[PDB]
Amino acid sequence: AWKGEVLANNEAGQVTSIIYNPGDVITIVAAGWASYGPTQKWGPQGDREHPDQGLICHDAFCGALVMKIGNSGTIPVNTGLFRWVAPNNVQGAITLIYNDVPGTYGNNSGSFSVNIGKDQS
Amino acid sequence: AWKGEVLANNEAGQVTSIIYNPGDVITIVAAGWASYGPTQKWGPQGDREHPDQGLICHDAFCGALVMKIGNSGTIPVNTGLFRWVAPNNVQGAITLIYNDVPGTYGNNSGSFSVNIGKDQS
Amino acid sequence: AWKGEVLANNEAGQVTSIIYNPGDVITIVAAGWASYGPTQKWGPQGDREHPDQGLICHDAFCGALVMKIGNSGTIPVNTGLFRWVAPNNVQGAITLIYNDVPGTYGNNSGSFSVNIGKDQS
Amino acid sequence: AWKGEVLANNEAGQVTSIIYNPGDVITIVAAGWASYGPTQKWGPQGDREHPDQGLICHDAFCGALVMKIGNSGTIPVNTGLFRWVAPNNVQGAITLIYNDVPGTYGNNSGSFSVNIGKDQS
Repeated sequence: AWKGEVLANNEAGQVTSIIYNPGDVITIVAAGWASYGPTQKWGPQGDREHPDQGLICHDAFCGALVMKIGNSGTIPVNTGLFRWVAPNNVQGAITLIYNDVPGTYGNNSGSFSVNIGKDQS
Repeated sequence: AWKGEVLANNEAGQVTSIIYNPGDVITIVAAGWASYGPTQKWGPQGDREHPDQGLICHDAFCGALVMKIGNSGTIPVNTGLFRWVAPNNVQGAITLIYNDVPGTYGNNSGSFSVNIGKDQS
Repeated sequence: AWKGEVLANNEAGQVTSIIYNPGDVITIVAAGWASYGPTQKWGPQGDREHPDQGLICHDAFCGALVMKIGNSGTIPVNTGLFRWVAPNNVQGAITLIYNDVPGTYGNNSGSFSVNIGKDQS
Repeated sequence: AWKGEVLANNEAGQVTSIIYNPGDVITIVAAGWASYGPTQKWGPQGDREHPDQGLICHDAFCGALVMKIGNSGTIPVNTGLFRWVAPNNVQGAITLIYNDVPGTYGNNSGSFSVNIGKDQS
């Protein structure tokens, strides 16, 4: 497995050591508190009242945990994925990233605590 | 494995199909939006700015997902648990409950979508 | 998980540390060589030639690996079970037993090595 | 997971849908009854008395289940493998084969029924 944290102020995210391979089934659980600027904080689902101003992942809220698998596009994680299989032609290293607008991460705060593991398949 | 809805306005909480037995490893993932009152909603982590006024679980925030296993006291689930094991002498049916004050549930809204699986042991 | 030996000469069988509970998925791998008398040895499938002169388990061959879960009747194991769910309402510690006629086990030699683990469910 | 048959009378052996990847843990269970010629049938451990007259796998008996993983040599499976990891740098598609002398597979009858799954990491 992989266990670690994902800094909200870190625009490259965390490249993990989970290589997602065709047919792999994975589980992710994410927890904690983060902000894209305000003194208030939101968890891994992000802020459902905030509008999308050019976020790296449009299918999730600002301040939400999202991921890339290899050189795929962003994919929402939020609180987690349970026994999840990826779509066709998606494979490689799982990278985790705070969902925010490129260029704006400098005042972010907090982090998410995240566990990833491969399940039986 | 079990998947189902935990309604925030359900004071007795949602009984699952999971009997937790000694030695079991389980993984929970919970997602969704709920309110204990206001028009604003919060996820399974609850509202970190709201006071504890007699919550059924003092170890989580108001509006957090929690649970009981058989006769146990409430245990925080929040966003979930990864490859988790119960304390010795904790066993029985998992009930999943919105963390709120007893007798205040009638105004509550929305729900959490929750996965529970047992993992390899 | 559990790993140990099942002696061919033991009528009482070997109690393991696996408690089978309802809904449990289990895997068993059995290996090795044993005899109920003759100078030849057979593996954990037993002897396909030989008649059932009063075997503790009538649905496996003589010399095959079998099991009880709790105080159940015998259940065939043979070379192993792969992500197997009990068809019944059956619960308790798995005991492993070499299938043979009671009283005759004095002729027997050898043993199987056996692994059991609970899979994800 | 994959479930299928390896024909004893098939020299090329059966290619599976399982692609072994770095860090994969796999479980295999094999069962059934096959001969390499004689009228007696032996299970996936094979015949422990029959001598080795030029076998594709020298580390299992004639009549035993063995396998290649991509470009590796033959590796013994026999009755199975429990939460098993592959040797340094072994990867690719898993093929299951009846261990025998390359040229003689026409003599054979019967088959092994086989399940392969990946386990948790």
